[PDB]
Amino acid sequence: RPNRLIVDEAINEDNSVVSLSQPKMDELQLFRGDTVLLKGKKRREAVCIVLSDDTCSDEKIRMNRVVRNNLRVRLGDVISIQPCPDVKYGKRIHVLPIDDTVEGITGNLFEVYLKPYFLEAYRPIRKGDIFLVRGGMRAVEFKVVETDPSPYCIVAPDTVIHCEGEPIKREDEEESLNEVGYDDIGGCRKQLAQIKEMVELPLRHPALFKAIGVKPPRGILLYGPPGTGKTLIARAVANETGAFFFLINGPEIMSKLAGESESNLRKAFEEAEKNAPAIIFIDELDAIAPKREKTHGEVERRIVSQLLTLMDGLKQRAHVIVMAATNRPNSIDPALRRFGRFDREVDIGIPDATGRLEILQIHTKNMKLADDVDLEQVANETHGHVGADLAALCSEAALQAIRKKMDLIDLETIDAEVMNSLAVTMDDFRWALSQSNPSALRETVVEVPQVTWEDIGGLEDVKRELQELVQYPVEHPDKFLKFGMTPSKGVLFYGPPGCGKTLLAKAIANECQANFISIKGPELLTMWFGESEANVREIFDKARQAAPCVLFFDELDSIAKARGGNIGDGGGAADRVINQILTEMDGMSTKKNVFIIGATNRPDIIDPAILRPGRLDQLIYIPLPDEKSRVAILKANLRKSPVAKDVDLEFLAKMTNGFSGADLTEICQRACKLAIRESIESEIRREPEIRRDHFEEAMRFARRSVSDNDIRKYEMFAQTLQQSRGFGSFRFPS
Amino acid sequence: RPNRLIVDEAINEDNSVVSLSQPKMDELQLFRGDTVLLKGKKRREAVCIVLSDDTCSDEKIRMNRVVRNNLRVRLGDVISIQPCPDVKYGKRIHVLPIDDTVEGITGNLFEVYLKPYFLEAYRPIRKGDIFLVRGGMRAVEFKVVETDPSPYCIVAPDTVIHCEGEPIKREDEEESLNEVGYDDIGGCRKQLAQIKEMVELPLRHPALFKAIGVKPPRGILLYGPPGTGKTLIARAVANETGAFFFLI
Ligand SMILES: Nc1ncnc2c1ncn2[C@@H]1O[C@H](COP(=O)(O)OP(=O)(O)OP(=O)(O)O)[C@@H](O)[C@H]1O
Ligand SMILES: Nc1ncnc2c1ncn2[C@@H]1O[C@H](COP(=O)(O)OP(=O)(O)O)[C@@H](O)[C@H]1O
Ligand SMILES: Nc1ncnc2c1ncn2[C@@H]1O[C@H](COP(=O)(O)OP(=O)(O)O)[C@@H](O)[C@H]1O
Ligand SMILES: [K+]
Ligand SMILES: [K+]
Ligand SMILES: [Mg+2]
Ligand SMILES: [Mg+2]
Repeated sequence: RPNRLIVDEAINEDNSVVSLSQPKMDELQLFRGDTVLLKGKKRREAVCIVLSDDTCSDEKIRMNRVVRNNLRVRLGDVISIQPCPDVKYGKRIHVLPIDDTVEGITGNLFEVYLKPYFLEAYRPIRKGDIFLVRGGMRAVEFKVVETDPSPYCIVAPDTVIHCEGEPIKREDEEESLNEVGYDDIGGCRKQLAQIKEMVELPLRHPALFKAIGVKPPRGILLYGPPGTGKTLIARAVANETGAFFFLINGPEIMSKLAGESESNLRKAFEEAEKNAPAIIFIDELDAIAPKREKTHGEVERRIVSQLLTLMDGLKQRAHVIVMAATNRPNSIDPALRRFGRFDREVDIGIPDATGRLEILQIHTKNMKLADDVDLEQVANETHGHVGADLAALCSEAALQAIRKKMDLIDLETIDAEVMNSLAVTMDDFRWALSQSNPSALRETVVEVPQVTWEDIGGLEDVKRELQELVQYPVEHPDKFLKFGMTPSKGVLFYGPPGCGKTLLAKAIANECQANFISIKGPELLTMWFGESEANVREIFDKARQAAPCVLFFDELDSIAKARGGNIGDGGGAADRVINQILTEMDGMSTKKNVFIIGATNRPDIIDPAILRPGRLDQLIYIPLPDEKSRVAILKANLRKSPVAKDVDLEFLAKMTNGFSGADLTEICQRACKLAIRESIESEIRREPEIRRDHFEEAMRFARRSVSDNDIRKYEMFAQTLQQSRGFGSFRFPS
Repeated sequence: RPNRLIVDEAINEDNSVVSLSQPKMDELQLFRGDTVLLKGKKRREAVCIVLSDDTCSDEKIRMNRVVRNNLRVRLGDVISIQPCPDVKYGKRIHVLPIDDTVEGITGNLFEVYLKPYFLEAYRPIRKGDIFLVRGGMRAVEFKVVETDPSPYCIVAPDTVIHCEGEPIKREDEEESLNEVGYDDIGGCRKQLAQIKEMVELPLRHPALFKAIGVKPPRGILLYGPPGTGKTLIARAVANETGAFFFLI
């Protein structure tokens, strides 16, 4: 039906633009830039202009938070189209701010909020419409009080907008439009989508679970390092679904004697029961319910048991979802993670560069920036930053922007024009990057890598084999069932140092857009020296929760070398950490699409048990890079560096016969550093590109890292493992 | 504007010397050793001689703790210049110590505190000026009670300074001038500068964070081995910014 649509979140941040689809417009006969009168629930309605985009489905309309709240509806609700009958332009339109959103800032609101928002933008306005505008490092809401030319109008440049004063009191059943929402979360698409899925039916459709009886998820546990926005995500979900958000703070619960703690837990659960669909959020769950063995007080044990029995009592269809955030997935009572109490677990995790960019764009939307703030350069060099680190960085830059113009124009309830006249310059961000101190620097990176097959030259057979083991079971799961045969879940790269094993693993992960986890030799040696091989389990857990994933074990022979050679020190090839890796590999399913890649420069000293079937059964030799791979190395290292066009990198890759990838990396690490040095000397004497002479000067110090004997040994190993037997003449008779 | 400056900490420990910059003096037409009448907040004012130094910026004036407290202002505040119209020398100038800063030490204060401080040093004096002097392994404050030749004067060698007795009670809204400050901290430039940065906007500009909404630092943790003056540094920052220091 043309008068029945479903609400979705708007991609853009436009105040009064709704996105639809061309097939929907086909049955509506509407233009690209016309206006319609959308009628919402509770008799309310608004006027908005439509837009065309292909992201939404045929019968889905995208609306932003402010227009969605104007219609008194939420995501997924039913909204008609009802095109507006072309109401003429407005004349006076009186608008006033809301008292709560204007408190603290006073002055003339025309040149700062009203005029820039209404400049060169014909935005429809109704009597009951309230609109939010971002400026002066704030988000302020304005409500229209009256409109002389009919209740509907369209803002014209000559319209004399009036703002007398006396801000209106906040209404009864209208919520703040800038507190929390899905658009306040940065790049948590997978996790936020998971939470939306688990939470949609229990809360948006409560009577369904009083009439069907299927058990919905009752306990969701958000876990991840601190500062990743778990509380923010829970608040956003509760606000968007409209369910009553009850917040339980771990420290606040545990700061109240030995009485009121239990009373407060019980009262929170009863209040959530008495108040319709609700989300109970228990922030810092490990403060309330840690491992009951490590507790050394009776009241703590009673707190944990009371939480357990409250969670068990929330097995009925009371429409109360209990959410909990912890930084300790393994330091909360295991009895909480059982079925019926906290069944679902969501790992928030570190934001990637895209997520960091999204968070930075969210935190800087109200702030007036400059033109030089890239906001993507910082997002690429904020490694190890959780969203809280990024918020701290943004606030630090903004504060230093205020620390440069601090007492020039006095900020004595201060005027709006001076507030709007601020700017943050990119060098402030580059300053804060050196004063950042990321919290999650020492955290396992789980991200789809940016290495593609372009960054790798040659290795055509290796690329083919890798995509046979990874790309086929992922992108063609129809096979491996028709033929009834599981994909191999592991491969062992072997070859000389510096030949692209890491890049091959990253590129195969990126081709399937799979997560990539790298476990380097120092980490295996850390587990071996400290006898903390139990952490191997955790690594595989991270791989399983991040599926599809490539779990890469670089220099898998590190422990074997640390023990000596092939024998080692008296003992055999088995060690505790590689034994744990074997155990964890046997415990995977091949249906998780977790692929293990081990790399070793010394396949001779590797434990043979890891080469057995059901393990890294395929061995791939990664040889010394051929000339095409050398050209790729040179191009990849030289990209991001201004290099002269006359350099014959193809020629450069011809006498680098037995050179490894690290050899050419050092070749530019020297030529390009000579260029830097020449720049500095010429700048000293005076006060653009890596020339051919720089590359000749660097090649004058070119040495092969891997000797001929080592290459001979690698070739011998490859022969004895790949030359097979004399079965090349086999043929079925007739 | 010639009548709008920003306060900074004084490099030297001189009691009544303020440091400025030559470009600032260019628009003021003042000599190297002349006197000016600096007017502070809350209607208070004092008289002081200026000095030239290149460390401060063009529009920054350096003042020490005692003269800054005489103007009822703190670091970074707005102070005008208003050069003094060359008031003649004083005649009697009666000064008396404050009761709290003199308790425990008694006797004649002329040869120990007054005369050495006023010997070969023409220091301007106002009626409301209170000045601190270091001697006898102590730091003692003296407040002027009266001045016969106009409220402003300049101390002359032949001036008969009078100290009768009866020390004045400590006033209501005036703090002790020798408790804690930035000049009581030794060689913590980096750390003290960091703390000043994080603390300046939240405390000196409170209404800014009721009108902008950017999150300022709410928790600062000073850590280091014992005896490094963390409590001293915190007390100094609180005293200099004027915010209420609550000690737990
Ligand atoms: N085939 C290749 N394609 C792209 N880059 C390569 C290739 N071979 C080597 N390199 C270059 O080698 C450098 C790093 O080598 P890499 O980490 O892949 O080696 P490796 O085979 O894992 O050996 P090692 O264990 O000795 O570090 C990078 O500069 C990379 O560009
Ligand atoms: N994913 C995110 N997107 C946007 N902002 C974030 C994100 N994560 C953290 N922040 C910022 O960090 C601040 C604190 O995050 P917080 O909710 O305490 O983390 P957690 O929920 O993991 O304890 C929030 O005010 C928010 O502004
Ligand atoms: N950096 C410093 N500058 C000047 N005096 C100091 C300094 N550090 C310590 N002191 C002297 O040491 C005494 C005790 O220092 P204290 O404040 O207890 O150290 P902390 O603050 O680290 O506990 C103070 O009375 C002070 O006189
Ligand atoms: K929060
Ligand atoms: K102390
Ligand atoms: Mg939390
Ligand atoms: Mg490797």
